[PDB]
Amino acid sequence: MENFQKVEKIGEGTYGVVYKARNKLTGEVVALKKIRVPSTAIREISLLKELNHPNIVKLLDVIHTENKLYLVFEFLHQDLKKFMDASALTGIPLPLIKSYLFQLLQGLAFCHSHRVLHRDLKPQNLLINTEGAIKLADFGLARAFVVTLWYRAPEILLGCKYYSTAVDIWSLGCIFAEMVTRRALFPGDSEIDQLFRIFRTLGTPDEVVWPGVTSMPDYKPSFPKWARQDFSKVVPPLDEDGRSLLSQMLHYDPNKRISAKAALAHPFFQDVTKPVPHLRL
Ligand SMILES: N=C(N)NS(=O)(=O)c1ccc(N/C=C2\C(=O)Nc3ccccc32)cc1
Repeated sequence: MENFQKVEKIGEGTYGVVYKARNKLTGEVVALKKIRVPSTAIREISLLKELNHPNIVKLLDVIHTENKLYLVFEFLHQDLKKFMDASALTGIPLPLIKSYLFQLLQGLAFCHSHRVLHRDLKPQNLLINTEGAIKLADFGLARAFVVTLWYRAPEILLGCKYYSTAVDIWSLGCIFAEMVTRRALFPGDSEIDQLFRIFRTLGTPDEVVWPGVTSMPDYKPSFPKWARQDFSKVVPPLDEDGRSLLSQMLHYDPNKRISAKAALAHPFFQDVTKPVPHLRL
């Protein structure tokens, strides 16, 4: 903490405050994260350091000093939330949405193959650079260690404590929809509002569509029954390839919901390219 000249506070996270900081000895600009320490956690984090991929924001150093923890990460200039806001009036071009989504699925497919889950994907954890790359931040901190419930998967909301990599697919599906319509898909303001927002669009799940759902911890027989809506009405004007992919990412049953690896082979990515965005830094 003495070797860093904190420039600005980049924002608070689920596990701590992040600062844009400049390393004194090296001059390099990094993202320093002060974790808000157990032995398990240290080991957890230390595995994440060796998890390298072009679509994962790199964990550079871990500093446990004076019984405090700080994580040093590579720095990217803008998050997807700010870029979306900037493009609110015109929307993000489909060719760019398609490239960002393809890159994110590659990152997830890498993490998921190493049994690492993000568990808290949101536009704010997605970082972009001038070269057209997009990277995931916070990967693996959930395991080792007002909040937005907008991108939370149904199984978490219903009390499943042993969730899987499918939760990340769901969150990504929610971000995919938001980039296309320029409006949050399920903006719930509490857990039950969140749940009901999902039920009102996708229909209240039952044993036909989701076997075992009625035996979930927080499922109540008293849940109102809503019918399912046409996706054509939910995500206009996404073409049929996009909508079919989206429906596979938003399946209720985690076991049925598409994997990141299978998603990469979907017809929607037949014409992917890597356009370079216009970023105002
Ligand atoms: N607020 C500013 N300055 N611009 S911005 O809002 O687009 C913005 C700019 C940079 C970042 N970067 C965040 C991060 C970064 O670079 N690496 C990380 C690793 C872990 C957690 C967060 C980060 C996040 C937001």
